[PDB]
Amino acid sequence: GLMQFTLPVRLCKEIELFHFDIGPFENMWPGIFVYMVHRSCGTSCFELEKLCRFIMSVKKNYRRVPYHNWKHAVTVAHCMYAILQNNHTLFTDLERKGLLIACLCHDLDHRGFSNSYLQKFDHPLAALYSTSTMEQHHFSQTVSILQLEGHNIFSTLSSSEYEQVLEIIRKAIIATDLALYFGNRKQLEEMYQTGSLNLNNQSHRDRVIGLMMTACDLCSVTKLWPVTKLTANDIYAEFWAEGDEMKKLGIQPIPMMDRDKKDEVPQGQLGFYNAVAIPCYTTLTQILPPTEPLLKACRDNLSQWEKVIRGEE
Ligand SMILES: Cc1cc(NC(=O)c2cc3c(COc4ccccn4)nn(-c4ccccc4)c3s2)n(C(C)(C)C)n1
Ligand SMILES: [Mg+2]
Ligand SMILES: [Zn+2]
Repeated sequence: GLMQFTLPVRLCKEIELFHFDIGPFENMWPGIFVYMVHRSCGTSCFELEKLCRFIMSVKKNYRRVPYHNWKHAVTVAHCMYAILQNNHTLFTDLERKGLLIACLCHDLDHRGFSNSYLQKFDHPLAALYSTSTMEQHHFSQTVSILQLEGHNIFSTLSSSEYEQVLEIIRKAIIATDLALYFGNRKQLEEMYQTGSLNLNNQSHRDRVIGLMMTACDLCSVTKLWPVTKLTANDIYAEFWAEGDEMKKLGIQPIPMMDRDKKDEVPQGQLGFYNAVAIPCYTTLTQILPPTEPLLKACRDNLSQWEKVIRGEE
């Protein structure tokens, strides 16, 4: 009960900001995640020994890939933490509990290949799940770890509540399928415009949680420019490896994934900010006004990519 986590002074201050970077010391990331759960949820909501065992099994089941790794998991969870702390009264105790777990687990056992590549490869997972292929794999990896001995962090919930939180976690993990984002943001835009958006309608909540999951997942585009720029190397290292794997199947990859067309990267980023990121953080800010800093930092990075194109860095 009386065993609270502390951070060094700089981290204790900067962890509250949306643009926090968790740093290069892997061995601090678990303690950072627990601190976030304790302040977002209470020191009571999880048994520390089960939580710690859960965290280390989740880490063990992330792979050594350039971008979709353990650091991305904790980074995505930190963005969710920033959102929840800035919208303190909007979310139930179960939602606070579930969403941080969802973010830590959202890319479990990722191998750095898109749903498209699994389909063209004819991967067994694509036969099991025709849509959101990796995302249904990420959720079933989460259930697996929750069912290991000593790992049920939800042990003290009723059958009913346990089922609700696993249902919040499933929808949250599925929503990280960016193919689903486009329609989800379109629907929320319409509902906010006509004033029909209602946070007591469970199907409206689900959509808003869906958009938060996209916002946390893309949060690399909302860091300070030097972090955004270095993370972009990791993202493209996976894209180019997938492009190589397409070429091995006898398929010219889209130019984004072609390491022969690296010259097109800055214009590709410009495309992605205009088509995906800016609309995402725009609609999110309309619904949750305190998330404004995410939109502002996204516009800043858009401006920095325009400077790269115009040869100004
Ligand atoms: C339905 C869907 C959607 C997507 N594409 C994507 O998911 C992404 C694209 C990008 C880019 C660059 O985008 C562009 C856009 C057009 C031309 C060149 N490049 N940067 N980041 C990024 C940047 C920062 C942080 C996270 C992600 C992302 S995530 N696919 C594929 C088939 C997997 C590509 N299928
Ligand atoms: Mg994913
Ligand atoms: Zn992700």
